[PDB]
Amino acid sequence: NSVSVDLPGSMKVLVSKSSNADGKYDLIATVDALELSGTSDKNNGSGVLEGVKADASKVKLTISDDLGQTTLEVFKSDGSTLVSKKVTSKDKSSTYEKFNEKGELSEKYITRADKSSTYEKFNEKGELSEKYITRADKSSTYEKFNEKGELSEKYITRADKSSTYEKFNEKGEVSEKYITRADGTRLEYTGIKSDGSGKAKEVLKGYVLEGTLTAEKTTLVVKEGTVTLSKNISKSGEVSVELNDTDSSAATKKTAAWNSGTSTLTITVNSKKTKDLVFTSSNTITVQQYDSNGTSLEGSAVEITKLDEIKNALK
Repeated sequence: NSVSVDLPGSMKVLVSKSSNADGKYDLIATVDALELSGTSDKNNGSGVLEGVKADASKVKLTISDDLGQTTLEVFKSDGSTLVSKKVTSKDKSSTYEKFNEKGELSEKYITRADKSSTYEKFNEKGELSEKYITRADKSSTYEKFNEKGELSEKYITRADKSSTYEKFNEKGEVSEKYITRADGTRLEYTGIKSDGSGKAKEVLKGYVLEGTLTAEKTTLVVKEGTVTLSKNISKSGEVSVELNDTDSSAATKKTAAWNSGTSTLTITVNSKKTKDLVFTSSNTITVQQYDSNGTSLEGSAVEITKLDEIKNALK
């Protein structure tokens, strides 16, 4: 009786071989497990098919004359208030719209053939409330707008899966910023003031370092007894480390020297080197002891896995 015709979106339509009682051809398709039917002046698979869901929603499939596009609309039982609309082309691009109870646009998804995409959400006044743009390389930007139409949050994801999240205040200033590195470690800046100062945390494998942000740098601080270890991160991401001890006894006071070339802090007590702390390219810290003479490293460097081990190194 029928001939199967391939359509966009992997859809198929069955068409009658020869026109019915009038000059019309019969059409049947199943879309999302609902069987739709209609008739057409034409013989190629094009035309309009309709069905009704179990909840009385009306479904209308329009296949373009040249078979290059399908439009699938879902309406309320009135047959005219839109619930959703999906348009799909032979090149695999599509647009999908969702509507509110009044049949006004509430969400729109555009998917391109190269897999880039856009998503927009609109509020009850039809104003943009969210926008999410994804590029062909899978990087993306997601913005949320408040009721004043101003940017409230922004999340940027890069192709290498690093990302930045920013919250904005009523002055349009960044009030919080979370940076995830490509290795999964994180910087968290909170309570950021108009001078660009705020609280800072660095979230590492096994421990979190805490400190402050100023225009000049991020400074993360670990204290143990009278010793303060400070890890500085410059605006371009350069790490330097310093140590200060208020101990006044030659027997026990720590001092330290930083070698930028080897990213190593060498600690000395009573004119003898005691240990090297290496701040590695993997965002880890290793510790290695010197011999009793204070001149040669012994054993192997050991990776720090908890904050108490950093404090132990400072004792």
